[PDB]
Amino acid sequence: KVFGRCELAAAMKRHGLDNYRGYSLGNWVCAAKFESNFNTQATNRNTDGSTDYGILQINSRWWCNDGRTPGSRNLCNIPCSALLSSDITASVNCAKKIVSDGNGMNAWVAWRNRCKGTDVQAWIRGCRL
Ligand SMILES: [Cl-]
Ligand SMILES: [Cl-]
Ligand SMILES: [Cl-]
Ligand SMILES: [Cl-]
Ligand SMILES: [Cl-]
Ligand SMILES: [Cl-]
Ligand SMILES: [Cl-]
Ligand SMILES: [Cl-]
Ligand code: NA
Repeated sequence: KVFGRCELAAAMKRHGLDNYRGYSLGNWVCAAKFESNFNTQATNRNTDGSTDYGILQINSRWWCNDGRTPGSRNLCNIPCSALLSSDITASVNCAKKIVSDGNGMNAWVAWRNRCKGTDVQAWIRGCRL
């Protein structure tokens, strides 16, 4: 599923991500925009052989099991496939563990490089929320 901007904002809110660990909804929308262009089915191989999965590009190195990332962890206790679903529940539950891990949203390198410090409220502007 390719989400629309306000549509994703509303799903993120429904799943309790808005201001989770202090990060406003526009931060989450911005991270999703630049991680996956809002496409739940996005996947991207890393040079180290891990893979990033879903709307928030969650990495098999730590967070999910794909069976092909030697020595990796599965801290969200889920198959990486569960992160590609049209329903964002698994992605949201895992992102909550990620953003609690110590470095906040800096875990998402595109959030750090493209969202952090910017006018993130633009991302939810005009949305019936
Ligand atoms: Cl957009
Ligand atoms: Cl915001
Ligand atoms: Cl593995
Ligand atoms: Cl493979
Ligand atoms: Cl584990
Ligand atoms: Cl699994
Ligand atoms: Cl959803
Ligand atoms: Cl923080
Ligand atoms: Na893993």
